[PDB]
Amino acid sequence: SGVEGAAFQSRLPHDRMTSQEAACFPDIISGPQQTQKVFLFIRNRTLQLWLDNPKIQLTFEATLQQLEAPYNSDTVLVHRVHSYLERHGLINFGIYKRIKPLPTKKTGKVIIIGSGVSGLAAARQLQSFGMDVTLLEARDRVGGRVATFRKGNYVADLGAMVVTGLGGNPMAVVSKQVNMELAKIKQKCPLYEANGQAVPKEKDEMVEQEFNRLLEATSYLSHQLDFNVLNNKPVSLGQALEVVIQLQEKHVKDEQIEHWKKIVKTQEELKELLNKMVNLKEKIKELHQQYKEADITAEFLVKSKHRDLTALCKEYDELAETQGKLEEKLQELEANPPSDVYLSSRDRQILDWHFANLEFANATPLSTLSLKHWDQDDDFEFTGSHLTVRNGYSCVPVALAEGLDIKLNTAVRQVRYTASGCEVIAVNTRSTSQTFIYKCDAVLCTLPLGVLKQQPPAVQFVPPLPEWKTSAVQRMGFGNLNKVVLCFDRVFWDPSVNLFGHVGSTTASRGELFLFWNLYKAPILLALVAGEAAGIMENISDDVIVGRCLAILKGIFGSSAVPQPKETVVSRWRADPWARGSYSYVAAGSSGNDYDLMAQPITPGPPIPRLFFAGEHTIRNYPATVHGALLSGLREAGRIADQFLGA
Ligand SMILES: [C]C1=C([C])[C]=C2C(=[C]1)N([C][C]([O])[C]([O])[C]([O])[C]OP([O])(=O)OP([O])(=O)O[C][C]1O[C](N3[C]=NC4=C3N=[C]N=C4[N])[C]([O])[C]1[O])C1=NC(=O)[N]C(=O)C1=N2[C]([C][C]=O)C1=C(O[C]C2=C(F)N=[C][C]=[C]2)C(F)=[C]C(F)=[C]1
Repeated sequence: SGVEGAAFQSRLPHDRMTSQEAACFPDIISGPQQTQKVFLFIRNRTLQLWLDNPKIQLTFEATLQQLEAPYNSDTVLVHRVHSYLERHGLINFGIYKRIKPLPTKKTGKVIIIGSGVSGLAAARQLQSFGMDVTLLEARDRVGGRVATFRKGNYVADLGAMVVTGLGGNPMAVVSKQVNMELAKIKQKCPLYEANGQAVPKEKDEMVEQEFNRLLEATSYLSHQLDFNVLNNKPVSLGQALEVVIQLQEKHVKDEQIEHWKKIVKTQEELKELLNKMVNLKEKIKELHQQYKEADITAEFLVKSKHRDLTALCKEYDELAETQGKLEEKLQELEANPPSDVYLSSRDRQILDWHFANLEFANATPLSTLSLKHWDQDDDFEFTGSHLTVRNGYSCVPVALAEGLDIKLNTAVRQVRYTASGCEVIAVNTRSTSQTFIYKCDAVLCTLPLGVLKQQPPAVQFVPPLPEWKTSAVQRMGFGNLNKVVLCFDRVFWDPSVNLFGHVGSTTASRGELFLFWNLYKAPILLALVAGEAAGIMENISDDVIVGRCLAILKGIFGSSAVPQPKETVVSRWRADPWARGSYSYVAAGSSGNDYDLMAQPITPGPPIPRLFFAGEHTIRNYPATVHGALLSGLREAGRIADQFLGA
């Protein structure tokens, strides 16, 4: 349905109040049920009005005007609901035409560190709420871990580049507002072995289905058997994977043993049986000789010796009958061996390709992920097909930047917060002699976790952060993932496939250039560097890594089919001081709860909060994503406005 659809699109149950709404509307939860149903219709219809046309601000007046009777009659309640939705960024978020121009007198000074999606989303909220917002951004550009390369006809994203399902996804709103050109991804993904030979379909399917099996098995180990701590250490996904593969190999070796025992037993029965038939031939040779030696006792001696001879001959023909049913059991046993090994060398390499795919998805080696919690956010996936931003994901943050007071090339070095306000200190990256001091009432820190982890610190906090926050920083994972962009003047690959795989030759290097993407109008290929390879490869010059790309591609399509690229780009997210990695992951020994601790504001001791946190690493249910970063900016904007303008 329509207004039910709007609730779903807002990640809300269409037919009950959230706890958050119960808090803000206690008169509703404690009042009659009829009024609670009225409340929910107001909420859903208001969201529909916004979502049907997110390019313009949805005001209270226009909501009241578009409500049908009797709902447009409870004016006070309509306003209460509108105000709540707006404050929490469920309407009038993103970029839209303001009907009410911005208030000319501001209220409170907020410094936002970082002009990524989380910083931009919060800034637009706080500016709409009437506050004085200034963003300090170290790079010469907005977008942070959204980073679009453009040169000639080439456009390619070096950071984020995929919108997961639009159903429930706030990026669906931003897409409509900004005009992102999105394009659904075709799912076919052929694999090529390291010699460039295609992986046959049967081997592709066999290994993939086994991959699914192994992983489901780790999840049974974890969440049914509670195999989560071992020898006083938290178990990693990689560790569990090594364990379940070891058990499959044990099982294979056992069925092999059982089968060899069956072989041996059959051979032994034949040896014995042949010895017995041997002696029975010898016994018949003796009776057959006493049959030619042959009176009344002679006429009866032949009858008796024929009775004896042909009785031994029946013993012998019946034993050659067993001889046949046995060497017939033997022949098919030698012809039906169970698998010699669990994974052929090629089978193992292909399986390592699927592992690399998972290390791509989590941006970190599997041996680092928490076995128990690495996919704790699975239950929050959006519905619908995934898409890529054909026109470059920077269109989103660039659009969000319009009208904001953003100081680029401005690197924060120190953040001071007291019960009397805050001071942020920064340097000009083009002239690190030039220094700036920003006084403010509140700081919103959207520095990446990688920057927060940096030792010695890039940014110094005064007073230092509390142990519960720094130890959460210490526990959490911050991964890495890199891309090689190859721009050609001609298309030599299969244009109808968005993906194809290169099966690495070894486990340790399974993530090197393992997956190629074909996603754009023009001839562009992205090659991914995942897992252990991701950090190590940053130490390779551009030209050499491109050469390795080209060698792979020449192996797949032929040496003369692959021309020299006209333009190349190589991400190095770990070495980037403004990222120091790509995005968080749930490290073994961490959990979603660390994401909640990351979101928690700091209050200087006896008082009111001064230092706030946003970014993909602060949102438990949507970490490591653009929409999660976005939502986190909206969340903190609500928290800060509640503090400085009143709930
Ligand atoms: C890196 C990366 C990559 C490479 C990729 C990707 C990513 C990443 N992702 C993630 C995102 O992006 C995130 O989450 C966001 O971005 C966040 O944001 P924030 O929070 O805001 O942060 P930033 O941005 O960084 O910001 C901050 C700021 O700050 C600053 N600074 C620093 N330092 C300093 C400063 N300032 C001042 N001072 C100082 N000192 C900086 O600069 C900044 O600005 C993503 N996401 C999403 O959503 N999507 C996508 O797509 C993405 N990605 C990926 C990964 C994984 O896997 C993904 C995917 O994949 C896709 C693909 C690719 F990429 N390629 C090819 C093919 C495919 C998927 F599918 C999904 C997902 F989910 C993800």
